[PDB]
Amino acid sequence: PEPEQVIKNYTEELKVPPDEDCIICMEKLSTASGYSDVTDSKAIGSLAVGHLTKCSHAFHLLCLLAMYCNGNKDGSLQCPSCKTIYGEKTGTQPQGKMEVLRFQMSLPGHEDCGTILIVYSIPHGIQGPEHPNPGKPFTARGFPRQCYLPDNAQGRKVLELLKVAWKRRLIFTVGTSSTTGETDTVVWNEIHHKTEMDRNITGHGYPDPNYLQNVLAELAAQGVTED
Ligand SMILES: [Zn+2]
Ligand SMILES: [Zn+2]
Repeated sequence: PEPEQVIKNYTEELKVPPDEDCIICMEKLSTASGYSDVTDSKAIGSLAVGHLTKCSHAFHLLCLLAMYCNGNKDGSLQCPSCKTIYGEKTGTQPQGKMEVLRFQMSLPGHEDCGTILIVYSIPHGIQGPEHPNPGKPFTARGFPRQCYLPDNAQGRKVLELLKVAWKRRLIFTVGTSSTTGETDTVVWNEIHHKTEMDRNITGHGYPDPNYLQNVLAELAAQGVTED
């Protein structure tokens, strides 16, 4: 869908604008969109105002359009105030593969069950239209990347949700490495994984009693919920 149709699809226009601020541009809703000076459109003027259809938060429609055009344009929208997701949120994960293995040995802190191994393999390539620099190379460092879950009821639920996030292209993105500063490289995208069975190697791994709770919250923040 066209960007302006996304905004209209998920908003109900307000006849008279309230006094409160648009928190995207921090101008009153009754005045022109604060991003009217750098955002052009066809069917959305600088005065148009609406509220999202599920959380009733209100914005200049032209600010919502500018927000949407700064992200990847997959037809989904996320409310900047309450983070409610409209449509199916997807991401810019490059092509690769995701392999799942299991073994009977226990992770530290999960002596009562076996272990799930997830192996992600993403090669280098050419950036697509959704990426920072379309048509330019991107690198991919340190693949295959191996990740571990306990093979209990909660870990198996995380596994199934990770498969959804993978299908929605949400696990990796192309950006700059927080570790090395390198730009235009494949990096993790907001869903943290355990890459060490033993946290003594790097400081991060198992045991970690809060990990499954925390990764479930990260999946949910990206619209990947138990439903
Ligand atoms: Zn605004
Ligand atoms: Zn909202």
